[PDB]
Amino acid sequence: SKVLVLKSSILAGYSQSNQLSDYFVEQWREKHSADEITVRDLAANPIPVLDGELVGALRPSDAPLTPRQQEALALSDELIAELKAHDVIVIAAPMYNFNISTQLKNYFDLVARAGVTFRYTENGPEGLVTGKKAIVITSRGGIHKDGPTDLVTPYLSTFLGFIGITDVKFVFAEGIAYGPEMAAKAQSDAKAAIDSIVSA
Amino acid sequence: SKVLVLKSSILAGYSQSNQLSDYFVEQWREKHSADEITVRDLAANPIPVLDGELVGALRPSDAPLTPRQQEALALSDELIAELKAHDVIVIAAPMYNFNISTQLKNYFDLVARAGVTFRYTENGPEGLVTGKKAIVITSRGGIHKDGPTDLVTPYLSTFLGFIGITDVKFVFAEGIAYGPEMAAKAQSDAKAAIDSIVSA
Ligand SMILES: Cc1cc2nc3c(=O)[nH]c(=O)nc-3n(C[C@H](O)[C@H](O)[C@H](O)COP(=O)(O)O)c2cc1C
Ligand SMILES: Cc1cc2nc3c(=O)[nH]c(=O)nc-3n(C[C@H](O)[C@H](O)[C@H](O)COP(=O)(O)O)c2cc1C
Repeated sequence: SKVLVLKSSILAGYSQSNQLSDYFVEQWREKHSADEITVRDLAANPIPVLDGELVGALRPSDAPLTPRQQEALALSDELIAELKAHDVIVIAAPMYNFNISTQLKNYFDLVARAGVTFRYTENGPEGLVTGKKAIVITSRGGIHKDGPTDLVTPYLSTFLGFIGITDVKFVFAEGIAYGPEMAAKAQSDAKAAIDSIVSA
Repeated sequence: SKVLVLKSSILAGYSQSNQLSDYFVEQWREKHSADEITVRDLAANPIPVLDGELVGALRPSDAPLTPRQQEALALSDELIAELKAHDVIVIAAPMYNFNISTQLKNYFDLVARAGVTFRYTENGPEGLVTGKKAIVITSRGGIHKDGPTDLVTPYLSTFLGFIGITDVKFVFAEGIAYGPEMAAKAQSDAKAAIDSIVSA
């Protein structure tokens, strides 16, 4: 198949989720070497903030668009085509201030578009990005998993399910802020979880 | 007292949460006319995205800061001083793509700072923005309240509680996307909720 890797950390080479994404990539190339892999780093190639002007680019219109709107529309179309073009979608979602990173959020805000990645319907909202497996690699400083301060995990499930990606496996790298021994254990635990997704 | 109003809609004068924030303001001036009121529109006066460079401004250091870091630090300090300087904090939090707006998020990402608005401690993390009443005015297109697709409400409670704002009252303006009759009912329901916060 084709694997999409989205990175969203603001910590570059020091990023725990990026080191895990990279590992994922190495393991996929090893086991499934026909497959092509695309990596988009939403920190190194930043998506603009959704503001009052750019939101108009995302609505179906025959009104003229400002230069920024045109650019934001073309960038929207490129992100969505890329997303639809891949089978396995890997999303690094570090938690910052109990949310995902703004770098990832801006990608979602350009990707969620009525009549393109979802559509309204007699029988509720329906997702149009179909037939995908998503793996979410989520790194955190503290320990949040299965608890009430983990809003990141239910939100990703909600947003991805919305646009049609309902097959999502979460990999967790938690306790990073406790120091290098805990960071190393997180990496080792998370790497075993990846190993079994890849070898399934 | 002193009332802080934060607006975060990208829809300007057409914004439901901004029309409610405005109403809040009129009612507070009416009942408590000694009080001063500050309004910061985080869409009209945008906070920058937290990236790899700006995050360094928010860590206590004696390393030289780049021009952007300096600017982001001064802007951080101005936002936090303002927040600490007010008694009642009103936050318009429209839901976009199951999250708050990026405009609000960027404010939070500059406001959440170790040793300034929170501090670590034997007995867990502890909030340093203390003694505040928060009112959150949250507008949505659909109907989410008390259900599993409402991640916005638990996240605001979590983030605000984290920095010490644990007294939070939510006002809801839902079903906006069903049209002007539902939008008008939402406004009327939300306005009664505000009336009883103000008159308490
Ligand atoms: C701006 C910022 C905010 C953070 N907020 C949280 C937080 O809400 N909860 C948490 O458990 N860790 C928090 N952390 C720690 C990160 O989740 C941890 O460093 C994680 O490894 C980040 O993923 P990454 O290294 O891929 O960037 C924060 C780190 C930064 C830089
Ligand atoms: C970019 C965008 C995304 C939206 N996503 C949601 C959504 O996730 N759920 C929802 O119920 N309504 C959604 N809406 C509808 C808004 O929540 C509704 O229009 C609300 O009134 C916005 O608050 P405001 O008018 O103050 O901007 C969205 C609107 C926009 C423009």
